[PDB]
Amino acid sequence: AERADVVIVGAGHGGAQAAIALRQNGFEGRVLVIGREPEIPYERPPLSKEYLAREKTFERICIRPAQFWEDKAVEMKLGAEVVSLDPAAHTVKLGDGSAIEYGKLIWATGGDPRRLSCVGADLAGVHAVRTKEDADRLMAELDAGAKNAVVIGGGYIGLEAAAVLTKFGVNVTLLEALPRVLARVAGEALSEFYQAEHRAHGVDLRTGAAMDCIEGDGTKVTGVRMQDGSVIPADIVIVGIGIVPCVGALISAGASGGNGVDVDEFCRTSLTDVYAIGDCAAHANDFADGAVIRLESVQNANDMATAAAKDICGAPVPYKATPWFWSNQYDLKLQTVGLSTGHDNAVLRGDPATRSFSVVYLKGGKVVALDCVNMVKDYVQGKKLVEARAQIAPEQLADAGVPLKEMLA
Ligand SMILES: Cc1cc2nc3c(=O)[nH]c(=O)nc-3n(C[C@H](O)[C@H](O)[C@H](O)COP(=O)(O)OP(=O)(O)OC[C@H]3O[C@@H](n4cnc5c(N)ncnc54)[C@H](O)[C@@H]3O)c2cc1C
Repeated sequence: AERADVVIVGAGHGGAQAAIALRQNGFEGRVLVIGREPEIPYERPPLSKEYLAREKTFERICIRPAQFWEDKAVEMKLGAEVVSLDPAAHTVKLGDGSAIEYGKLIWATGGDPRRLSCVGADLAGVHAVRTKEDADRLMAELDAGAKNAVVIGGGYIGLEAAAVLTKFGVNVTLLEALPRVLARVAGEALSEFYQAEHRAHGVDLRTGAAMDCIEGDGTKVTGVRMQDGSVIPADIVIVGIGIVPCVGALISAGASGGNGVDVDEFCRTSLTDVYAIGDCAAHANDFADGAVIRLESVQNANDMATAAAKDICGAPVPYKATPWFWSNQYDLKLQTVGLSTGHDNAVLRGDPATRSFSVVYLKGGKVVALDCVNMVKDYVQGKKLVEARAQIAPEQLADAGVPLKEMLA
């Protein structure tokens, strides 16, 4: 029976970083990663940014070069997926029926997009832009002359995808069910800014737009059936709504968790010797006042990968890192630190008209988050304020003429 000391399932950010972290902390056993995609670990943020826009090759988005994995003795079974697991037998079953045995297991499977077809079948070219493969198809379809795109969801991915699509000179309609874009991740100051910016770039942006399902001709997408129930014609649909954690096999095996899979501060699930990291793993977060949340970011994947590995190496260090995020749309470079969710005050810092400003978020008089559009100084210094839970007057924060670092006691 094929067996590894550590088996990593998923070869994305979590998986790759998990393997890197293992070796960097001196792990010497066999390390095997099983990833359902055919290519070596590559970065996902480019899929709605520089890669989709053909400013980077595939080589320049790879997490590590091919030779690195050879050097670090990281074995990889690509184009293979774990279909189930037996936590008792410490065993994993693959899509071809074969079984691999593990000492420790790291579940880094991320999530998958919602299926939104009117008649339930897969449609070209409906894209979540979550794989290199999918991005490549969208790119090919654009070359071949597809010109009417409908983006579903006003989250970061949706906006980014919309933005790069306008660079291709095609028609872009964005649909947001909520009263504003970014409603789940930022305040109204940011929303207004991005809505205004996108519209100025030719995007037909529609809020309170509730969608039913995606129409096709049996082979390809032709429109988006709304709930009202008009149809918007489309030859391209971008699905940018909440993903579903690829967690099924864990739940089936008895792992606890309502939203993905639950893990402690060492990224351990309720099943012995199995960890979960990245998009699929829910965790109690200090910057969310103890609530068990499921962050979907590179920072989070990186940091959970580290904690799982350190624990596996026998030198555990809790996952206590400060959450951060970024979004690149047009010439707008957003950098976010902390979690704004549940803020009671959002202080505008600078002038949105200059397209370089910050929003400082507070809760109960304490700084909890920053959104920084082309404002790296505020982002860098703001981290300290977020970590300090700094109690600074809004009247002080709002003065862009004073550096944030000067404000803390
Ligand atoms: C278009 C796009 C843009 C993004 N931009 C940003 C950004 O700008 N900044 C930021 O912080 N975050 C961004 N993100 C989010 C970030 O990429 C994710 O948080 C990160 O990928 C999570 O790491 P992960 O390992 O948990 O999931 P992933 O990196 O997605 O890796 C999961 C891998 O596991 C594989 N898998 C699934 N099921 C199985 C199975 N059963 N067996 C084996 N393998 C399996 C999948 O094929 C996938 O390759 C973006 C995401 C997308 C989709």
